[PDB]
Amino acid sequence: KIEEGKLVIWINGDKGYNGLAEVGKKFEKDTGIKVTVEHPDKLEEKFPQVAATGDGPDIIFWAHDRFGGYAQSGLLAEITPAAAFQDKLYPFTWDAVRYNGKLIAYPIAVEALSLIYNKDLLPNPPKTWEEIPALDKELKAKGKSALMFNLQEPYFTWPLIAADGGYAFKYENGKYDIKDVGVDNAGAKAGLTFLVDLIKNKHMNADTDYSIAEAAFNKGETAMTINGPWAWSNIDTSKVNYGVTVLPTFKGQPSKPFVGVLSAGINAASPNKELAKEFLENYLLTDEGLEAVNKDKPLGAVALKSYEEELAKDPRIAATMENAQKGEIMPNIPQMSAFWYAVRTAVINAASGRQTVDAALAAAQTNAAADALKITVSEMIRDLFGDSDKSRKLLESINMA
Ligand SMILES: OC[C@H]1O[C@H](O[C@H]2[C@H](O)[C@@H](O)[C@@H](O)O[C@@H]2CO)[C@H](O)[C@@H](O)[C@@H]1O
Repeated sequence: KIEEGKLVIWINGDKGYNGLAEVGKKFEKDTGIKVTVEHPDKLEEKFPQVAATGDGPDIIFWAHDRFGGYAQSGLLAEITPAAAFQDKLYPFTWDAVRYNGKLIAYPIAVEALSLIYNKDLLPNPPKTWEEIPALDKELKAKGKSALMFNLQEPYFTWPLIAADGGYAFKYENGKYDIKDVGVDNAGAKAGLTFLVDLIKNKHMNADTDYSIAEAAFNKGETAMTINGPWAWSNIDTSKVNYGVTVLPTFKGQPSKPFVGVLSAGINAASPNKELAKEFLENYLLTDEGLEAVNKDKPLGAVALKSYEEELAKDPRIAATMENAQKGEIMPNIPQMSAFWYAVRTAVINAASGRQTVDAALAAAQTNAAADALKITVSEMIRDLFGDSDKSRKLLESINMA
């Protein structure tokens, strides 16, 4: 199903995929082995669908939060870096791609959202979310807006929902409690309410997506946006005079973005596991490898110590790491995809006025908790009854669409 003797790589469309394809060319030049980089739509859903039938790319790139799930489903090969190779990347990046004791991906870079602002429209960007309504009125009088960011992906609204107490799964004593979901508590509700009120009072539009936000910021129509490192080179080319800074506070609490570690996994179905490791260890995770990708779209703070040090003085990366330190590294547990699906629905339904904030988050809490538990009890049934028809029939009924 997967062709032997070449490498197929999937990476998200906002990432430096042409830069990655140049690393693939260097590899073709040395080894004679061809490398095709693709950025399919809805990658993180596509990968488990094809990989489950034994198909898909040799290498999958995504933030580490989806990897525990892919690993629980048997879609990923355990990786085999030697100790010398492991020494080249920071310890906390290895930790993010460790699942049940096993390394399940190669860490590439640490990403967090920051506030991005146009210095010509707004020399002094707001410290607090609460100042945005008055700032938007001032800017509307000049034919501009205060803030636009992607409202269709809950990743972008999460920092605000988390500011006053929203959380995915409660983390204590080194473990996530999968029954303790923080999606409908008073702090989550307050943050989503603030966002919905911005929409109701006409300071933002519920339909705003990634491309709408990026164009408007890059063409100077809005004074602020919320985005990651991968967005910066488009802003460089647009010549807007921008700064990257700390997210505004909400109720005097820091915004708490969920932090991702962009990682590369090897497909368990892949007949090229050795070729894949040669590429990632010896071509991509080198100074020259990461530079080709970073020069395409910035990676953030990369996992490779040698090249991290080279980019450490960039104020935009310092701001990134200042926001990351206020937030938290996402869990990689298999229950994360349940969390994200439930919160996506809540934000879109609350924003568009289809449900109240209270109803939207009540149902997201219920759905997230129920789906997490279905993941949990599935693994338990397999431990009890093995890989068997009995356990297959229990699981089909338990996870019934
Ligand atoms: O919106 C939920 C979504 O958040 C994160 O996805 C990010 C990704 O980590 C970033 O690299 C960037 O590309 O934007 C994505 C959001 O559009 C989680 O990694 C992802 O699993 C989750 O569904």
